[PDB]
Amino acid sequence: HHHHFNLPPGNYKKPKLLYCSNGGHFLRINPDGTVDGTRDRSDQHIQLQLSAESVGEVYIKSTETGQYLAMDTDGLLYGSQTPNEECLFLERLEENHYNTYISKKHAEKNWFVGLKKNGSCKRGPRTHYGQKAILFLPLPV
Repeated sequence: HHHHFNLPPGNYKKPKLLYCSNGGHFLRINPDGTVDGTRDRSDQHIQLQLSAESVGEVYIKSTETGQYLAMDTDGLLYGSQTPNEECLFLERLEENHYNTYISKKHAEKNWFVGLKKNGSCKRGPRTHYGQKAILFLPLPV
């Protein structure tokens, strides 16, 4: 293991909005496969269904389009039509409150899912423990 194992509470029974405490944006997987953030709660591409593959390992899927959140070899988030190794994330509790998502494939490099204050996603190498960009709160839809 390259990381701790404090897990967040809550389950995967229903879809969620992944709210980023940094700028207040909700993670969005666009129909064209791009990933960013939006403050518009009415957006139809921010409803995400998480599922557990192994304890603490999850897929994050758009309920609207079926795409899986994934992080590519250069650290960019994208929407994948099919589940692959780039789609698995280590879901952990952070600062005794938030959920963080580390790329399983790049776990040794500490690459996280993160949103900047302007709504753009962070590239894996630019994320790290301690940032506000990596902190999320799963809100009901």
